[PDB]
Amino acid sequence: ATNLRGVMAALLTPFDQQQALDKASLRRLVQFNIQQGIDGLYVGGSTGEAFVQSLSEREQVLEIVAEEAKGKIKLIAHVGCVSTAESQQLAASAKRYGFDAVSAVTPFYYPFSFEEHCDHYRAIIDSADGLPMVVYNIPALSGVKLTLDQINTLVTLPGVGALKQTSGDLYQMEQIRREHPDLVLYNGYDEIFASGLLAGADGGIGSTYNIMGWRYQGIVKALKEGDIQTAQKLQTECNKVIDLLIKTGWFRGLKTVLHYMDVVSVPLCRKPFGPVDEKYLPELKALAQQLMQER
Amino acid sequence: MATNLRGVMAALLTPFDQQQALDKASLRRLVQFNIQQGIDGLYVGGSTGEAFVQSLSEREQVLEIVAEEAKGKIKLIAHVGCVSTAESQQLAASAKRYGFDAVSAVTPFYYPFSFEEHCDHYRAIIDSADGLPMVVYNIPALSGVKLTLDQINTLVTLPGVGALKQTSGDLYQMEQIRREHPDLVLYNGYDEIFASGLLAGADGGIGSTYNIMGWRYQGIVKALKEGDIQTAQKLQTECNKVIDLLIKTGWFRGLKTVLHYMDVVSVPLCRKPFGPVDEKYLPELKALAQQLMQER
Amino acid sequence: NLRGVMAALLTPFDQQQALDKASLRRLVQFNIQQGIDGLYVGGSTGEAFVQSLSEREQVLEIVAEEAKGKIKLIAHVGCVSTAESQQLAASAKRYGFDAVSAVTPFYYPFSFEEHCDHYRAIIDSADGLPMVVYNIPALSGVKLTLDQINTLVTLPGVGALKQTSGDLYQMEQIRREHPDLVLYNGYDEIFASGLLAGADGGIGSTYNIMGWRYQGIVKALKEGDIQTAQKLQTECNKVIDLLIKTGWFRGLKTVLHYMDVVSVPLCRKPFGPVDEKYLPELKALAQQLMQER
Amino acid sequence: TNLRGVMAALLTPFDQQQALDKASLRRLVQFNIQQGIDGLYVGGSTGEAFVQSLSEREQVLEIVAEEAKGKIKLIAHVGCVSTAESQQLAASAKRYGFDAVSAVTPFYYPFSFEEHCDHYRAIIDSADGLPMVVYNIPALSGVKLTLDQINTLVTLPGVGALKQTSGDLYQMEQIRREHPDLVLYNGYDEIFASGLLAGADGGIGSTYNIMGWRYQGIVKALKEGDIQTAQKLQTECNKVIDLLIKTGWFRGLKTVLHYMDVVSVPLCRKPFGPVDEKYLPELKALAQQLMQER
Repeated sequence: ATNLRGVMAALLTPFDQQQALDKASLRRLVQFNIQQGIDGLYVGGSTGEAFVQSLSEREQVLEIVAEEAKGKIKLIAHVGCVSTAESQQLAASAKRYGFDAVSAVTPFYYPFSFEEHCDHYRAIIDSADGLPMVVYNIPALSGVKLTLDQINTLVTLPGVGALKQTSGDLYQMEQIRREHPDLVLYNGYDEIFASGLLAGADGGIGSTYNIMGWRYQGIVKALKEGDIQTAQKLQTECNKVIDLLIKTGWFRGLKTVLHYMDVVSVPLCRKPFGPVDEKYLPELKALAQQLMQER
Repeated sequence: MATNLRGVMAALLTPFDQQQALDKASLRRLVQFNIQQGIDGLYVGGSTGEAFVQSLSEREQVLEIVAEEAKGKIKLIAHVGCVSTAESQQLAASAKRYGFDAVSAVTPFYYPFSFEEHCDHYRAIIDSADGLPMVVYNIPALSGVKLTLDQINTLVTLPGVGALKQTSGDLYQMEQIRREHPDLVLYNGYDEIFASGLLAGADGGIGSTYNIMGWRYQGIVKALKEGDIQTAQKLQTECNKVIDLLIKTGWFRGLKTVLHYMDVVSVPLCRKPFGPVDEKYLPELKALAQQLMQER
Repeated sequence: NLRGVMAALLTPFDQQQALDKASLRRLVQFNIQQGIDGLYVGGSTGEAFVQSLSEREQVLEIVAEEAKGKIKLIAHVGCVSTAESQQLAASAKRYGFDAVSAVTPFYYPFSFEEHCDHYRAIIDSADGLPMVVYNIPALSGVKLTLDQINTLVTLPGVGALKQTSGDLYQMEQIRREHPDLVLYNGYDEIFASGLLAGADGGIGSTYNIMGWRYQGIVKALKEGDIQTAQKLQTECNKVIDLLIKTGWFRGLKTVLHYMDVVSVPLCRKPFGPVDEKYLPELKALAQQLMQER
Repeated sequence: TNLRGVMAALLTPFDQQQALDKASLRRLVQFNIQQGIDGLYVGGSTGEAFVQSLSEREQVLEIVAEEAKGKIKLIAHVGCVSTAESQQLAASAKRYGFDAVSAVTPFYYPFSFEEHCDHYRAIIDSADGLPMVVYNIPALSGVKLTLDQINTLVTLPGVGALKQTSGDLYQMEQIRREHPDLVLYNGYDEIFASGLLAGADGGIGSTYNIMGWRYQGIVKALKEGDIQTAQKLQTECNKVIDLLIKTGWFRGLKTVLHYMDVVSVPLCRKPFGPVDEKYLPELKALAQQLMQER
């Protein structure tokens, strides 16, 4: 494709017993996603446990993923940090590795004015040296609450080519689409994907795509063909899985599923994240069984 | 068709005269106007009818008149909720006396009540509804009451509860609710996400904007049913352009002003502390009324 | 002078949820005898929002008959509706109250301008009685800024502010901006800290059963006796800890019942009854308080 | 001795190149000591730790120890979102001879209370004996703890204090009540006096860097039952805080320290922007006021 629209998986970062990067597992996961027919990969975001990794660690993941999939699927590098300098450094690396775009979550923890938020994005676009920027809006985790006018301004900053809208507000989703007819708009909450597209999103970036991305591709197609029932059924099945992931723990639940699919060696997350309660293993293992059979 | 509450129903506004008193003629005109645009039914005495700046007798008067005007023609849901359980019980008995098809009550507000107290409140009202199904009313934005999914499941399964008015933009919960209750009558409460709400699981809706463009929402239901996503989306977008304006002008007064220009409501005022519409917005409101009448 | 320690009055009901006049009169006399500076009537504590307008007027009238000319009387005439609030303000004037008060209109969103016109209209109907601006975001849902609060307390006819907020930075900012303002601390559980921050008095639910403790804190801080001020606040907080567990208004009514002041300790539905498991503690608290004073 | 007292949350001075300005850092430390401060809280929010690398944080910790170890108490905030990164800093703090360590509840990602407790246990382990100062700050962390959870944290093996950055003075009293011997630091400077009255027996604050003596005075005044004096000092502190909120908190403090000839270049790291020039007159005059008053 010659654009950034599509269904992109937010890549997980496989670790070993020592909580260190499991390269072999990382490669298998990238290849697994490609096999599922995913349009691209969102790397180094929240889902990649980037915020509990160092700059060089995130950089190492970007390089491996590029090697594995550059030129086969689109690659978006989340380079955001609270620090502008650190974010710029990762932006330069992503450019160097040949990614198709960069992305950054609104800097968090410290309260920054909207003007400071804009300058932060501008500085990163600068270090991105040509790669388009995907503004990343996720108030739930960032705590940064933006008005519609602020979102419009951000999406219109020179160099911005897309918005990752991780919000359950579908009134605002529709308002954004109405204001920007050509904007690449990613639905950020998997559990409302179907309704998100109907409201105006023309794609999505999600962590659960890793184990059932074909289902989301299926909803996009179903909607395009006017098959509401199929779209709803697919969304219902995705939410049944989401209910479980919320019970078991999101990232660790996903890594465990990927473990039973023979993709990830050690399904651990980094501390403070704890391990999956062994009582959930049966359901998680059984889920992997279904997903593989469903393929 | 005889008793099912599924459908698209307008949350009725309450027209007042220049003295802030009930304008009976306009109330009757508004009921017929809604009936003429093919609305499935009316939700009476809710937040939209300004029930919370009305006395019990005033709410009963509206209930009775609406009943005389539309009983038998369309479905009628009486919102009898008050903070007080006893007052709610009184309105409930009157709703049954006037011949309404169902009753509804907002989660009692202001004072913090435990979940068990909310359940007993609903049970008491259901008792006084003597047969009329109860429509649970979830609206955290205004009530300040945030229910968990489990609590919502407990409420909708209480004996005598036949529907839920989900006034929430959380479409994940909407789907979870539909998944847990495959037969439940589930009303989308936020007009601005109607199309998406139906897709998530809602099987109908109740809203303030239905008063001036209810046929658009019916069109959306029709479009989705026929797999015409483009039409559904186009209709939702037009509804949202209107909603964009109402939010700027004031919701209830903006709607009344439009109805006024559509020759339905004589005086478009809401009761104080609600102020009047800022004159700078009249041109858009008049243009909208003109646009809607040509469309209808 | 409206400065002082005033009890937010509870409204006693009978077994059938109707007003219990005899207990209402008893409660008013009980407060007077324990030396309260005045009473705040018809507020949240009085269960005003589960009462009709005539019921609220009935309570105001009886209280005036019992306390007028003996202690200060503030009538909370607030309703969502301005017109209803105006009716109560005019009745308060007729009964001879010293002042009126109104919570910021709730449930429906209102612009700040609309809130100001709401207060103006009530002040007018109050026919001369000073207005006590009532700020309680936790329950009302209306969160005002310092600037807005400044505008409200400077409206003509406004004579005090009931600051029911735990933000003591803002309490200090209000005192700094208004040196002569009658500023009532609204959260009993931080009374001592509220005074240090700037409040020059208070209005509270718990004053009905231990008002002398708060009078004791005003006295202790005035004499520079921080040690005593803290002990008293701490004891007040051991009580508040319990009330939060039992249910606030019904817990206070149960205590007053065991003190033979209130005949029936019930609040109106949807408020439920007190869980029998808390009765031993409530009975023990009543005995302790009666022996203390 | 113990950890009770008035501890200034140390700012991190940078040069024109956004890099650590050791000269100004050392000067700020000594400046604080001369004010009569009881200790320093190093590497916290106020020190822009979350826009510094681990190595940069360690460097800061080491220089301060060299300047103050054995002169005043030293607490090292070593908290990061990552447990392992927090432990690295804890081990370093032990190495440089700090009196205690501290960690803000890990943020951004939603962690269960159990994971939070285990997070503190791990850091405490790596602290190798140094007491832990639990850090409660919902406003910035987004983590909301109940009183029961707070009681559990302060009773964890190895915890010796609680940094209470909350305006809830009812909860402050409840904490003191439940833990009569607990070191309790008031976290919001603008309510310092009231926090002490509610139960706090000291505090940690950013504004202490430019007027720590006023806070010590409040302690003295309350201790001597002088209410009006405590109030006037708090009012003076809040007039300052009102201005800092307008100019930007950290940069406003650095700017004041600049006119006091302590910090060479008063800039914070990006995304933080510079101070609006229209405020310089007020900030400069405030510096003068404080210098004379001192």
